Amino acid sequence: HQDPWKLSADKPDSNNYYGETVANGMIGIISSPEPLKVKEVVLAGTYDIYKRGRVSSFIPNYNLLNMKLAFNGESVQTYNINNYKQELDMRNGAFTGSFQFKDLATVTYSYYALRHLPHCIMMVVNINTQKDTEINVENLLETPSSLNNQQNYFQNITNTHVNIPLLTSVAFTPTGRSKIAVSNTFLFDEGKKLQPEILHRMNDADMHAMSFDKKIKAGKTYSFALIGSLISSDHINDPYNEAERLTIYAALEGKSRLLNRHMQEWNSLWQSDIQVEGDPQAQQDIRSMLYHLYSFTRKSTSLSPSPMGLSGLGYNGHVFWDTEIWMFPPMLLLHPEIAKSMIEYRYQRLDAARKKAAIYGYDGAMFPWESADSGAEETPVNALTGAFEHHVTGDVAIAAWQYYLVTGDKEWLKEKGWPILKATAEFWASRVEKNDKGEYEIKNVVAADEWAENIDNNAYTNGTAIRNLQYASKCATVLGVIAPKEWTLIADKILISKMSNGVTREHDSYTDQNIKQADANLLAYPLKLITDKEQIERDLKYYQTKIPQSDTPAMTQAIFSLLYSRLEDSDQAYHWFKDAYQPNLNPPFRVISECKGGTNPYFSTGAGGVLQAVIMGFGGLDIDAAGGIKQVKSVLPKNWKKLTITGIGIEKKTFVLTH
Amino acid sequence: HQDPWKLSADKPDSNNYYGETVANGMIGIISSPEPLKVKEVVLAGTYDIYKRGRVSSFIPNYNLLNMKLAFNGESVQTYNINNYKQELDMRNGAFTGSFQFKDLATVTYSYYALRHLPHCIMMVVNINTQKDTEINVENLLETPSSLNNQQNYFQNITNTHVNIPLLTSVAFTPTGRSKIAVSNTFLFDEGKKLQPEILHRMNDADMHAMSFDKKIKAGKTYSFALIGSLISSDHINDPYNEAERLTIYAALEGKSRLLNRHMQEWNSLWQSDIQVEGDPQAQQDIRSMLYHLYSFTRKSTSLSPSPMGLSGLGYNGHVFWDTEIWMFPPMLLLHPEIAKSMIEYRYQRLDAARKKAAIYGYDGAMFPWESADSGAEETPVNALTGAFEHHVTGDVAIAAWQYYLVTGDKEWLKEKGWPILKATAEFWASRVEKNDKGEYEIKNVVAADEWAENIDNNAYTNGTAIRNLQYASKCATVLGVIAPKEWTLIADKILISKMSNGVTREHDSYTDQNIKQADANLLAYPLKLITDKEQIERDLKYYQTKIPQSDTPAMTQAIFSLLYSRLEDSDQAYHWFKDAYQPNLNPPFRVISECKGGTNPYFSTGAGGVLQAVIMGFGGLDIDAAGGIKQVKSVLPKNWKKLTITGIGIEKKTFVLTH
Ligand SMILES: OC[C@H]1O[C@@H](O)[C@H](O)[C@@H](O)[C@@H]1O
Ligand SMILES: OC[C@H]1O[C@@H](O)[C@H](O)[C@@H](O)[C@@H]1O
Ligand SMILES: OC[C@H]1O[C@@H](O)[C@H](O)[C@@H](O)[C@@H]1O
Ligand SMILES: OC[C@H]1O[C@@H](O)[C@H](O)[C@@H](O)[C@@H]1O
Ligand SMILES: OC[C@H]1O[C@@H](O)[C@H](O)[C@@H](O)[C@@H]1O
Ligand SMILES: OC[C@H]1O[C@@H](O)[C@H](O)[C@@H](O)[C@@H]1O
Ligand SMILES: OC[C@H]1O[C@@H](O)[C@H](O)[C@@H](O)[C@@H]1O
Ligand SMILES: OC[C@H]1O[C@@H](O)[C@H](O)[C@@H](O)[C@@H]1O
Repeated sequence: HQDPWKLSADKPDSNNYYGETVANGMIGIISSPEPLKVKEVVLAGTYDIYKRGRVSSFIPNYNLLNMKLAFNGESVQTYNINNYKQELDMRNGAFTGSFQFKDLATVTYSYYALRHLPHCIMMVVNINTQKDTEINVENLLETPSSLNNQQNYFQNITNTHVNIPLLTSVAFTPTGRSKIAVSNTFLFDEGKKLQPEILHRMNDADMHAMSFDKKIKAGKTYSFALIGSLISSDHINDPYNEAERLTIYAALEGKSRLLNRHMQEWNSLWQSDIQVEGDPQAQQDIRSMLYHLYSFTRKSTSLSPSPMGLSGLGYNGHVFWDTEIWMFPPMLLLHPEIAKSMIEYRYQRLDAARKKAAIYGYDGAMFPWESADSGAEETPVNALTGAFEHHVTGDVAIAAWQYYLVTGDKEWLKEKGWPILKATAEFWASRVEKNDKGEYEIKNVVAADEWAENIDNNAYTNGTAIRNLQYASKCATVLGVIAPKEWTLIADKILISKMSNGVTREHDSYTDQNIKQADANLLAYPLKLITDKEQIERDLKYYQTKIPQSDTPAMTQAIFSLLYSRLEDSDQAYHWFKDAYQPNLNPPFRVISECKGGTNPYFSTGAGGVLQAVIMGFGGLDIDAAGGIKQVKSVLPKNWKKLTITGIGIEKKTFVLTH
Repeated sequence: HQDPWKLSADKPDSNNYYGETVANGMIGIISSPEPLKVKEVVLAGTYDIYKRGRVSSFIPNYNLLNMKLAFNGESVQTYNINNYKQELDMRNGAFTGSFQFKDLATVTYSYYALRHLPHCIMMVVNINTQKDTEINVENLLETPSSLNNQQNYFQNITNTHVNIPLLTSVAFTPTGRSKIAVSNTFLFDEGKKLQPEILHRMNDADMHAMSFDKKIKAGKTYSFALIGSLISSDHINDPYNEAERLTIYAALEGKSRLLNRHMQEWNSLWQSDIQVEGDPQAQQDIRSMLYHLYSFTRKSTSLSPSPMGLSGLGYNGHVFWDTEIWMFPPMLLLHPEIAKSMIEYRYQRLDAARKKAAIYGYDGAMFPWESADSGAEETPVNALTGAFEHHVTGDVAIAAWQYYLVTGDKEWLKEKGWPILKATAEFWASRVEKNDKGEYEIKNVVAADEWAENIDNNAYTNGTAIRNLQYASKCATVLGVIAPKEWTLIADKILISKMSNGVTREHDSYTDQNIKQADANLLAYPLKLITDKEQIERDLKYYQTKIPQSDTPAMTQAIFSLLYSRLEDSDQAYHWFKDAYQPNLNPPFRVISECKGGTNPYFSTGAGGVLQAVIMGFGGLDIDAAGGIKQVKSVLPKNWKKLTITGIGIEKKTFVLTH
């Protein structure tokens, strides 16, 4: 089970099973332990009021791949198959099931969220017979309980060459905010005259199906494909016609051309890769982290991932600083065009951030704690983070400036970076309060350590305000503009306080409380406001035992690992690397939960932090304040013989590290 | 586990658990293996388009009793309790859970579908402490995914004596057909000044909750109650205000008065009972059958049970001949007022039956195969039974006439029985076709053996038409009316054919096919068209091996048992009695599934048939063609020392049988 490219499960156990995801940054499909079914389907960019939080959410969507297979009238079930295996191929995001049905046939099915067609899915089914058999195949479109006012359609699209039978459903999200359309077809090798007749049944209010029979002689292979398109009024004004048009398009492109384009795009993503010699488990784990970030993002868009990507409804599909600080940095180094989409998400929502600032009595752009379609605040009102956790504005500024440092794109800086940096600096200049000593305070926030609520001069928050004001001032200089001199005066006098032991104080009421996650240590990395190696170490020593084992998210130990790598402490760096994600794993595919022993995968934020521990920690790679990627001193774990990181920076550099 | 009044489960196993129901004929509550939760709640008389069949259905309703209990901030779960037990007291329909929480407290909770208040539920919680503890109690109103457009309200109803905090939700069934309201309150012993403060939280789109804290010193008992009312626009024009009014009413009646009235009505139901000496398991099983029929019916209404009563959404909550032929006869003998409600259901729907007859080209009243609110046909269109299984009309006629035979109520016969019998006879007179030999045929039906579709002269169907025409003619005579002479001419010449071996032929295309269920044998019982004991036996011999073990419902073996009891064959009668339901049981409460090895309890139809095998078979009790209840020759199982049946007929007679 240490294949560096494949995650395998023998005999999926439904009593202890956490499905894996295939995704193209638009659709995510989460696996079921049941053969030829999927557990959940999530469409990016589609939000409505639904369950948790009384705010906008991702919506469970059509399980559009669900199929029933029968052999001589006998229904295929978990209980009557043997040698049942599931496998995720991380090279091309193919999820494959395979099983034996009694003495009759071997079945393999592979499905894909097509990498080049954001709204298109395909499953390919292969049946290899050991005896004569007749198969009955049904594809079911069940309207999930999350949707309403469904309509169930079926028609034949014909010409002299084809009969494309379309199984289509149209339905609405809970408040009617979004119309969803799904359209499926079967694709056959044998052509119009010989293909099976397709029947349509509408027997339930919430389910219709298309089906066919096929006789297969012993010792033959019969293959067919299911192609589906899934799209909403959030993506296109006429989703009903666009879904049918897409499925017709995909059917006439054909399986080979679809899979070839899919493969080409996945091959391109994997030109940026991390290779570890001497630790097959670490190699597979790091590949899974890269695979999930690649699956949950999309170049050339304005999409940004939630903390759980497209693996489900975690945190309602909202966008948080989880993107800017956790998932963005490793993507910026490996695939700057992915990072570009992530900051494009914020650029597009700058006006909503300006509106939030004005509603809360500030200047400039105040990015929301949680973002969705509009860019307005989406945090549940019972969470004080929505009203008071302000560092997100500085986190957006830091990511914008880092995008420019890595790419050197001055055209992007003028059009997009500077609008963000100027407006977010104006926010901080309005947010600070000057005290009698001429110092600047940021009073009454929720800390990055969210267990500290309505406190003053949070270390991380104050650090992000310093960086936002500094980076905005540097950006103005690149563009030949005079930044307001107040930005530098404020940045230079924002309070960052020490306790009597010389340790960075987390906030003005902090002595020795347990903390939820890294806060003061984030001043060392990522902010690099703390560079003195003795201060870094004093802060690690005091805070590293302040994070409890229970109910603490994977937003701490990866930072500890990276900081110990930078201190050239191999044993401590490796201890914290393992602790960052191995206690958070769920079977059978080693997906990552939010907290130690958690059961809510896949926490893409966690993967992003660990990938920083590997690339910026073990690999020593760093965003140079002057521009570009540089390498600082680092160590490898004892047991790692070689670390190879490919496709780094705009020059696509390979870095090799050894002992 | 052979308590004659109680069904007990130690350590409910959620991997193999079928919940038990408490019901008052209006609300059913199905148990969860989880402490202080319920799995499903069903409201009678509320139908909308939903899931199965694309036709009207019962709707899963508010799980209104769901509570979260925490001890010193620690949440009570399956995993952290011990000595966890559940018990159904069949004497008063109380479902009780009990467990120990660590070293802190023993918890008991009992809930009730109040027998006298159709729309009111109550749960009583008792906490007995072994140490000082603080409890947090939350009652959750989660809008189920079956409902939409919910509103979540909370208010205090106050006067100088009370503060009644009401937690209310209002929502709609899928198409908007029905508005549902639920309103809950906590009832405290200690009075207005000392009762806990109630908080209200609205943190989710589909859930709000009310909660309180309570400090309890070691070695104390703290008790409180949750009262809820659940009602729809199918029951009252203003369900929102009626639900709050009911909960206020129940709160000011108080727990003692509510439970006293509940107990009095259950005591009255159990004045009709079946006592078996020498077989504790049979005694408990037969009590469970009586308990479910009593729970799933209601005197003084026009309610009729579905095949699954209020145990869930089985057969969409529709009414079938399952009432008239299966659940009605044992209720007519034990509690004629229950049977009166069952036939009132049909009387109220006579106009819809007349409309169905006219749409399908017949005269009189054509009762639908499946009935719900209107009395129009509700069968899914893909089931040919809706269009072609016509015997239901004769089944309604037979139950109407039996109601008069048992009660002798000539006023009821004039007002209700005769309208039914006249209209259903007019239907059959229009339904038959006279052939060249002067015989009457009933062509192109689905048989009671539903595996025989679109066949001619079904034995059971033709028998029901004969009885309907005969009973209508007898009814006319009681009322001094001349029935059309054609009814008797047709009844006397409707075809019932024999095969060469002298066995009653199931239909004109029948030779030796497997059959789904009893059909030709129903001519012996219940129709009593076949009285010759050699003919009864010839028919049992030929057909008893024609019902497969798999996918055959519990509508056969109870008839075989009864017929063998009437033939004074104790071994065969007892064989078929056990086979009728023991292979259909689900743990841990021995609920009854539809088919052998099935997993869809509770099949109330099955219980009704078995209760006939016990009362009319072992007890020999019979509806006399001339009026009243008579006793015919019968036998007991070898191992039954005594069978006592109480409350029989309008004279409330006790029958005792021994060897
Ligand atoms: O349908 C898609 C196919 O169309 C043909 O016209 C092209 O020659 C193929 O290269 C292509 O794969
Ligand atoms: O992942 C979403 C959010 O989860 C919370 O547990 C953390 O405290 C936040 O830093 C994070 O943004
Ligand atoms: O979504 C509401 C809140 O959920 C909490 O669990 C997280 O710690 C917050 O970051 C988030 O804002
Ligand atoms: O430790 C986990 C807890 O952290 C808090 O900051 C959040 O507000 C809670 O929603 C969460 O359950
Ligand atoms: O609230 C209900 C109670 O009301 C009192 O007025 C009566 O005396 C009691 O008999 C009754 O149980
Ligand atoms: O219980 C509902 C229906 O179920 C079917 O299995 C039986 O064939 C019918 O006789 C019955 O009315
Ligand atoms: O509800 C549709 C049909 O379901 C079938 O399973 C039953 O055998 C029929 O009696 C019923 O009419
Ligand atoms: O034997 C069970 C089968 O009986 C048939 O009469 C019904 O139409 C089917 O719905 C059912 O599954």
